Amino acid sequence: MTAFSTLNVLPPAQLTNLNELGYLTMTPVQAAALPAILAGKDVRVQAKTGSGKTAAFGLGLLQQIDASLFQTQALVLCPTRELADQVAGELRRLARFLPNTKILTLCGGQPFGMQRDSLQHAPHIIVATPGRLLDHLQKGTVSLDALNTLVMDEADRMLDMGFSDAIDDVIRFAPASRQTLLFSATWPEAIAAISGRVQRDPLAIEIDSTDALPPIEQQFYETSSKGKIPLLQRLLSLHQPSSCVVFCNTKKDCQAVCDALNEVGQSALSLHGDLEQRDRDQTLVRFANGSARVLVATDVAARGLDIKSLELVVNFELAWDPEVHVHRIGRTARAGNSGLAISFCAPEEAQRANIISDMLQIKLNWQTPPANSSIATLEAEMATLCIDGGKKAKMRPGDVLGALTGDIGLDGADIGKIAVHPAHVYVAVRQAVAHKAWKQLQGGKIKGKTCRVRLLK
Amino acid sequence: MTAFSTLNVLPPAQLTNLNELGYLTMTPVQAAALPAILAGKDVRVQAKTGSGKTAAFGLGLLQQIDASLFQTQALVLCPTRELADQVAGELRRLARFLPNTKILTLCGGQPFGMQRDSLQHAPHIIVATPGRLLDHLQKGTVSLDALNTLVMDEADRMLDMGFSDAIDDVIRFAPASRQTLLFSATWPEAIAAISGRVQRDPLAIEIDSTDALPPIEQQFYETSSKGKIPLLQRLLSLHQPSSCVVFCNTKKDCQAVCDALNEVGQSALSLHGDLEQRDRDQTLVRFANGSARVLVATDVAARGLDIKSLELVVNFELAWDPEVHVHRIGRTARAGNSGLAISFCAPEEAQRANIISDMLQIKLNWQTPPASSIATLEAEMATLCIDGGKKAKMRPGDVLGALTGDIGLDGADIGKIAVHPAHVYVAVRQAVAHKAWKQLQGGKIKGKTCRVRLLK
RNA sequence: GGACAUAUGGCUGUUCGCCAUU
RNA sequence: GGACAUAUGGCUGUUCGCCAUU
Ligand SMILES: Nc1ncnc2c1ncn2[C@@H]1O[C@H](COP(=O)(O)OP(=O)(O)O)[C@@H](O)[C@H]1O
Ligand SMILES: Nc1ncnc2c1ncn2[C@@H]1O[C@H](COP(=O)(O)OP(=O)(O)O)[C@@H](O)[C@H]1O
Ligand code: BEF
Ligand code: BEF
Ligand SMILES: [Mg+2]
Ligand SMILES: [Mg+2]
Repeated sequence: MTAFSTLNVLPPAQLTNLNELGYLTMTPVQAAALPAILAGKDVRVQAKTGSGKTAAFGLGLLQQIDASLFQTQALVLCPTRELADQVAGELRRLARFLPNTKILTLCGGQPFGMQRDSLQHAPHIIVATPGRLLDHLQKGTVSLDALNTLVMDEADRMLDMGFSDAIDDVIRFAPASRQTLLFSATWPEAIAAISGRVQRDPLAIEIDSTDALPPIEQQFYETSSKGKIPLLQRLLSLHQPSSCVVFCNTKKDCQAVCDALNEVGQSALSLHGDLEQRDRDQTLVRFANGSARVLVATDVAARGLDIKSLELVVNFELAWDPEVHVHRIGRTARAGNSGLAISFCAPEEAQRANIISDMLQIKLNWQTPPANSSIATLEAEMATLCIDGGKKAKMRPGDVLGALTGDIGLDGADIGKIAVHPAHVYVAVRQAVAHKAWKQLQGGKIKGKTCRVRLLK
Repeated sequence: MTAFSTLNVLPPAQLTNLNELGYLTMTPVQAAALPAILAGKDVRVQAKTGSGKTAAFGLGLLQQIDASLFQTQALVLCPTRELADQVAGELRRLARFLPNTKILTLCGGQPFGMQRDSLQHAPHIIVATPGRLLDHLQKGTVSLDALNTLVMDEADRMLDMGFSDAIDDVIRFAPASRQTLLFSATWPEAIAAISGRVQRDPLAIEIDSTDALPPIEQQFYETSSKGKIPLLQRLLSLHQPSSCVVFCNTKKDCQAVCDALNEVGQSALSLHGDLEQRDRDQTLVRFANGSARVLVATDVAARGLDIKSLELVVNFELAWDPEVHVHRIGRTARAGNSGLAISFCAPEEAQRANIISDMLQIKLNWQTPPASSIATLEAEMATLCIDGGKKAKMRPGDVLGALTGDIGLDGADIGKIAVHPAHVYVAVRQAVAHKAWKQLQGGKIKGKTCRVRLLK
């Protein structure tokens, strides 16, 4: 029985949904912010990473959704496409209590035409990045006239110098009589002081100070820039993390580190803005489901990404801003878990390490370099099958699991994460059984119908 | 220089284009119909199958294309989606003489929004099936206001009872002052009499009578309906055709025969209207490049499809109309080749065999069934599907360059390369297919990384 | 018969389905 | 720096590019 019932607002169908979903206890940010949000107040919330802010504003805006009114009623803004799809994915699971709730994602990298076609049936909720959404607004394919709530996730990033104009351009399409929710784990005083420009009489709910991190152990290594890649390979050999995210400050360094890790057999993929959007999506799928051991990324992955039970974060180079460092290490130690965050520091980056030390009021644990120089390989335990169809073909996870376990004859313990995307379904299978599964499912049948299956790298 | 120079009309760049393409001699329909078309006249043409009608109307409409004018100036209508894409494929090859010529296909099975997106830059030429084109016309995403030429390939099918309404609906968007070209190998007089409704004082160029077939040998077998599938398996085991098209009259029989052929190990794919369009496209790709030995199809493949050096056509059931029989067997013996067409005849279908006998002025060569065991038919190739296509600026040379250079493949192990709008299909011999797929998966084409799937 | 065509979404992790109207 | 964004096409089967204006 869920503790969310103590709010005395949510309908019984939502309480049953939360019980089936496993939301049995409210996190602090949920307990502190949901009553005000459900009452229609504007809020600015500050809570640490991985503490459930998504459901905090998601349960809030869902309470004011009328499924019979086929117009857009809630809008969520995110700084990155992968985060936007993730937030929309969790909103959909929270919206199960309300049948026929259409939640649409509007991001770049997708062709404009398919979004225009989907927008003829106006979605109740839009989760979007500012760029593609503004395009749709200017061409009259999206209307905000029926907007009840506007949410800005990672709101200090959405209000910075880079996003302010695009955010301002979007808000002129929004009604003034709206609930505006701003959520983030970090709030620079400059950004927080001006944050009222997009709100009406907001309540400040600052339950975690900026130095109140999740349980993250931090280690720091002195190294020249030239020694970073050899050090990283040796540290990954020492810790042997089940999953690891390595952060770089440039797209060039990001791809270079990924290629260096794959050259020594340490299963790595890259995630940055010069990749094709399909590769960005498939890389995140394969890293999350265990088809890759290490993810090398720029700050496109610094915020909000919720990779389950991430063991290790490595700062190949310290971020330009200390707030970004907080978001990076926040990729681990989520939802009550602990984590380890290693940071490399060249002499030019010493001052950024000092700024992080002051802001977080932590003592840097400088480590002595490893005793062994041996570089071991890291093989990924899973491989990803990509089946054509997705939600358009009404292929649900039970169909994939049923087909894989039946005539194709696989053990249910050999199948990991199943992710249903709009046009594809991704399945994780143990590496040893992946090739047989691919060939047998290619000439088999799923849901009575024939399928097209790909085996990803 | 190519004999096309004797037309004294084509620009020099097109004469060079024809020589590089291998069009060194004009076919009869090209030699007989192109002067009138290049002079701007409406024509109704009757020429046998596989004798070059596409270039006949393709060179015609391209002569009146203004590349600086970014409006639709030529429209080609086809009865099937695969034929429309095929006709556009050869039009692009013929349009190399004119840089920056946009030829777009408008067919069903493709998402509407992506087509709307492409239509912001209006294409010079549209090749389309009537259904999806009319949708675009009614929604104002396509304009025929600047149309110079209108082509109806397989014009006798486009003017029949099933298409008449939609064709009229399309023509309502076209100018009356237009060149209208009608091509087909078959012309029922009833359809030919009403064909003038869409033309302006047309020239009739009927160089092949309906019985003037390409060199196609025909054999006929008496058989029960129950004995058809075992006979087919035995005939394919005897003949071992490198490629074969088996025609059925229903979508159910089409899939049933395909599955029975695969049960005895005779590499077969199916092509019919109940398939997803992606399956239809990939089936035609894999059959055309040798990744399957037998193609089982309904009459969706009866007309216009140009499969190179197709060895055998089998009529599992005789078509309802004799003209469709002409188009079916016309899938073989193309562009000067010979071919074999076997037909099965159940007692209920004897009447259809006689009608074919009269129309084609042939005496039926009835065969006695094979003395015979059922053998396997292995596909010699496998198809790699690379993501990108023309959207990613991938030209066939890039794929071949990556396969032969870094990945280290023999150039003689790579067959047909087909650049589609979003994908590139490559045929490689099955013995090397898995190695090619895996190494191209972790390799790079054109400097950039690729994501490669193996269809099989 | 065969073509042409066939909107947009919601729904249990052992499939072959069940719903909504835009 | 990193996000957001990044139109539509043409180019001769041994790639890593070259062009057009919408
Ligand atoms: N009340 C809850 N009970 C159990 N799990 C939760 C609860 N709220 C959130 N979670 C899960 O914990 C993780 C926290 O994710 P997220 O909301 O992205 O944190 P934040 O946005 O604050 O960084 C998510 O995987 C979410 O599904
Ligand atoms: N003048 C020519 N010289 C050589 N080959 C040609 C010539 N014209 C056409 N071809 C080829 O011959 C085949 C005839 O195809 P197609 O035009 O579809 O015939 P039809 O439309 O008359 O059935 C095609 O593969 C085409 O590329
Ligand atoms: F702060 Be959470 F990681 F969005
Ligand atoms: F008449 Be051809 F086969 F198009
Ligand atoms: Mg979040
Ligand atoms: Mg033709």
